[PDB]
Amino acid sequence: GTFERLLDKATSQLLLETDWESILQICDLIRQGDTQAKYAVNSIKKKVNDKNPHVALYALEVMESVVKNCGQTVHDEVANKQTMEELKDLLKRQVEVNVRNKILYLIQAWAHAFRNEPKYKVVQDTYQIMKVEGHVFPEFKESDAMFAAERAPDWVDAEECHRCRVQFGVMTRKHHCRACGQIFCGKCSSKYSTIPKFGIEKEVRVCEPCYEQLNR
Ligand SMILES: [Zn+2]
Ligand SMILES: [Zn+2]
Repeated sequence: GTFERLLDKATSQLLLETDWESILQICDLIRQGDTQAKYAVNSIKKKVNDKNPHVALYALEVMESVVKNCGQTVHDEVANKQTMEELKDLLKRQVEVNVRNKILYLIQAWAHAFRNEPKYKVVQDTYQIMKVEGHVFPEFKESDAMFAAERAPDWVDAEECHRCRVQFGVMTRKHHCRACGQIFCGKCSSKYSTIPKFGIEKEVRVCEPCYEQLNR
């Protein structure tokens, strides 16, 4: 029950300012895998759509933080067509300027944050649409779009290659994919890539599926 208690606490109409303690605990729960991102983001979205603009604004601040801090598992839940449509709709019916302004702030911030990720293009597409419709965005600060690097996965040991199942031995050395942490023979891990999301800016060994996910 902790995620839910905290979300309630963070979006209380009693608050005079952002409850950073509760927000950062919510971020930690998602990063640690204690709370699933889809459920978390769905729960926050329910609050974003509240008729009370204080609740909606506080919920948008929770959304801002989970996106900034929680990595791809959360980005997958916001940088999609369903969410962009819901925010376009919300922005169109919202009569409260601070909620409106925050939606614009976030769309702009995310569109810049996601500029290297083709799977997330719908956010930049939505930004451009909104500008054509006449929305005046707040001035952009680089700081808005600077997200926390994610933690690279721990490496797995095993007796055989994760892909081809060859047995490791003297003539078949163990290697690891830096992107997923699984264990491979050399034949199955002969690709090299940067991994920006983990702050890896040198080309490091990856498996073939990770290589293709990374080099779209
Ligand atoms: Zn192999
Ligand atoms: Zn991999």
